[PDB]
Amino acid sequence: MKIEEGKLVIWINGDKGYNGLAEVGKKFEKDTGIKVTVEHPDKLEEKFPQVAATGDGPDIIFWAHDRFGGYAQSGLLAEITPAAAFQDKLYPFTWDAVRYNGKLIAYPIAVEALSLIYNKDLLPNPPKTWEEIPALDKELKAKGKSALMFNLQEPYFTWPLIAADGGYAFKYAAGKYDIKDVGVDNAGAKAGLTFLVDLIKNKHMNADTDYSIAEAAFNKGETAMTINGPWAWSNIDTSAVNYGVTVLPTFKGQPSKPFVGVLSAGINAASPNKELAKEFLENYLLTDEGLEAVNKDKPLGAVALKSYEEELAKDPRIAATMENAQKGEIMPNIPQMSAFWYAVRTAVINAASGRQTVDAALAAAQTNAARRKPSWRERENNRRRERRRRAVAAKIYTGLRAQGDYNLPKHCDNNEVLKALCVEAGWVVEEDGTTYR
Amino acid sequence: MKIEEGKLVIWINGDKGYNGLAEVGKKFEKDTGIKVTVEHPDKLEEKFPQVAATGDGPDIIFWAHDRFGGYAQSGLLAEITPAAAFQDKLYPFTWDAVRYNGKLIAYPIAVEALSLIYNKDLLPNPPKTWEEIPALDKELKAKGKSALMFNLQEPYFTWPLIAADGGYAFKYAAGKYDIKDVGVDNAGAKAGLTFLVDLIKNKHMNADTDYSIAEAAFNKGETAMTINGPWAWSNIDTSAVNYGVTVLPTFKGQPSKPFVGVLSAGINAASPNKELAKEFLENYLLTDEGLEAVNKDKPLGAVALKSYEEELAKDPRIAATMENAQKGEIMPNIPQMSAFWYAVRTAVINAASGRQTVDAALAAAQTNAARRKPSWRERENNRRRERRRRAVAAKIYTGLRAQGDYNLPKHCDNNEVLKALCVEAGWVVEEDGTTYR
DNA sequence: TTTTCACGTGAAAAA
DNA sequence: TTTTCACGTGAAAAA
Ligand SMILES: OC[C@H]1O[C@H](O[C@H]2[C@H](O)[C@@H](O)[C@@H](O)O[C@@H]2CO)[C@H](O)[C@@H](O)[C@@H]1O
Ligand SMILES: OC[C@H]1O[C@H](O[C@H]2[C@H](O)[C@@H](O)[C@@H](O)O[C@@H]2CO)[C@H](O)[C@@H](O)[C@@H]1O
Repeated sequence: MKIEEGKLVIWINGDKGYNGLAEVGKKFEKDTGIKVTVEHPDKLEEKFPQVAATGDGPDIIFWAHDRFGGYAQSGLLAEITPAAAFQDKLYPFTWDAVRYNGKLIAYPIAVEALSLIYNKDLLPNPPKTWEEIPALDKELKAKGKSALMFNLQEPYFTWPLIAADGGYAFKYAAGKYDIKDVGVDNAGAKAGLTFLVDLIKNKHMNADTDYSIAEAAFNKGETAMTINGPWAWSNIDTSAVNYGVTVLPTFKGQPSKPFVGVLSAGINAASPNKELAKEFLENYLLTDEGLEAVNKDKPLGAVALKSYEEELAKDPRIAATMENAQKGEIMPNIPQMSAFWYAVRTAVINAASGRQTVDAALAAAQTNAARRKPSWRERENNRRRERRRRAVAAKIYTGLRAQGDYNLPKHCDNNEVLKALCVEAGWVVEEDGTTYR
Repeated sequence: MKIEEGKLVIWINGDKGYNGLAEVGKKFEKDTGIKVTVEHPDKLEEKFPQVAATGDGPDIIFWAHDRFGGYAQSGLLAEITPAAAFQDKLYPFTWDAVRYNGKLIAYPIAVEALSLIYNKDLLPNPPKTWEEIPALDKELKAKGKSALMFNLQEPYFTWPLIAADGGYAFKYAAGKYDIKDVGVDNAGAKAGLTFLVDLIKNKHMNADTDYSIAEAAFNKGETAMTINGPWAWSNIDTSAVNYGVTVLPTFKGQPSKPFVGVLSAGINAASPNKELAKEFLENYLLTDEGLEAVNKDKPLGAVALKSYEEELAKDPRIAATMENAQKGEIMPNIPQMSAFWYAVRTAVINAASGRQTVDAALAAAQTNAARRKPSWRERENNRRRERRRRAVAAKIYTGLRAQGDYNLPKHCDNNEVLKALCVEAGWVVEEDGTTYR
């Protein structure tokens, strides 16, 4: 798709309140005559950098802030220039999450952290530690239930446990992240991922469990706990499950440390609707009534807007969300973040499946997360060097075939021309290429 | 994932009644003690042949019958051997859909055909012809609505119109499909795809419209018509939309000809639970109560089970589904069907997008849908040949470097060795490789 | 950092 | 059908 003057197209992930967001768009259209279409395509955070590089893609893209630095580094985002008055309405630290190289590159919407979600009827007293989950599962398995099910396909969900005893993504020092100091392969990271793999080995979890499988199992009353974010609460509300939201369990006596995301809205640099997008975000979405419409659809978490967060903070589930968030860390927004996430995703999936040992999976993840992506020009230099290497050899063989008079067959390969050349120069060449004088 | 004794795992597409099917699995568990897990992973029809070739995958896989011949040809499916008593319970033509090389390779469940779905309040008298939809849209756009929106990303939904004037997949003659006689590039197919592209060029449809975008627009009352199958009726019921289901429009005076699918359930050849899977399918799912539970979740269409279809056939929506199905054709189940579908998908997306002309897109689709996939042995033959060709050359250069005593630099490539060889044989080789005596 | 050669599949060609 | 060479990026090496 390409953006067109006079209409707004928004992309947002399918686990968020896109129907509530569309109601906001319908009000924007009611007051200004500008159509707003909300879409939730799959893998939007990978599609956006592919299409926006040439001016395609939506007017506005919603994702957690960790993806946005790479978008800005590629020039895909318009600089966000809210007046000081508007900036004041949002918590300072949410603006920090969307600051890249000194510029604001998105509007912050809401703060997301994972929490432990548990079925109060099956589990009145949720476990305080990861270590006691195996025995809790054994007791539940005898009732035809399980202890815990959560998405093992996305490393976001396993990261709180990997980070608990010391794993980290990029080390922060002297005011900046060191993209070369990755902590996915230290003792704490191994201890965390070993405990998860051990859960699978002992049949307390299944390696293939994904988002929809864990959500169905919890919301149908088949497992006593899951790990998820606020967006998941509305589907649990509609289910028959009486659930609670609480702090994640400790591991080796230390808090689980979820990576905290700030859902943010960036404006496509290629949009011809930049001013309409700013009006929609600042004056319709980032208002009490705006965030309420989206929040009523799927909870946003702790919104960046101070006036409405004063209402949402009253909610015990938000209090638990932010207890977990305080124990975690805000994600970096640096371009290297996507390479870090791909590396850890591969490591978790390969260790859970048994395709790699924990040490092997994390050793590769450390190397992959730190690997510098070759620039376009570096790839092009390499492409041209081999093109030229082939073109020089091809010219040599062309001239040998045309002037050699080598008594060759009608059809033969260049190895046979090379052989005839060798013998002409006084060499002997065996069938397998063994060559001597 | 791997199958394991005493447990049943089922894969079904996410637009079907998987919650209702899980209800049948829960009754199975109560009666026999066998746990049943229903999953709806993405792209399951592509994942299944990838994992089943090695013994992985689910116990049971649900898909339209057109995919199953390819699975059978690869040895992925157990032969289905129901007693005559049970075969008698399903319509003979549904069994024909799951017979491949003389053997039954799945249980038929239900017959699917696309119909025209229309908003009664927006459009009390739906159009009878494709040709009048442009002017209908113009009139509707003045009121802020649109005429028609349907999934343009999957060629299933566009095929009815492509086939209307004479497009076809594989020609049927003398009792067999001719895998080399593909009809995606004749005048009838060109005419139908041109009309569709013309719809986009005149702004009556959007090239990027997919399943969820079209579903949302119809169910929110923004478009007067959509094209979809029975599984979609349940979300329309829940909406505020008053809808009818009717015959697809004609094109150039001829009926739209949907490809008719038979939702079918195959048993993984690697499953250690083949007998339990037979019992689940024959005695729990393919009963009045089992199909009812699934149907109440998302309508199945015209079920293969005679006793329950006598009840369903009385729904005017099913009568319209079967009026469309009579005008269409049952899909082949031959292994080539997947190559046909990929080819047409690429043609529709490329023409709708403007990257290719309709003629250019359908020309490639014809060759693509007829292309014979090279065998494993053929690929390995080619791989080894190049391995061998490189090894011969490398041995030659190893011998020249070791015994040539050419005045070579410390580090140089094999082109520089070739050059020295040429000069020794009496040749002159310029920098770009131009070679002569 | 740049440089060499491996790698297996596609496009072109001859039959 | 088989055959040749192009193609660009990865593994290894030298610095
Ligand atoms: O799993 C890697 C993934 O983690 C985060 O994505 C979260 C997202 O922040 C949440 O809004 C929610 O949708 O769940 C996602 C995980 O499935 C990162 O934001 C993302 O970049 C990263 O790939
Ligand atoms: O679009 C190509 C696709 O068409 C059919 O898939 C249908 C399926 O039969 C229906 O049950 C429903 O789910 O919609 C699908 C289209 O998205 C073929 O059965 C399938 O093999 C083919 O790829």
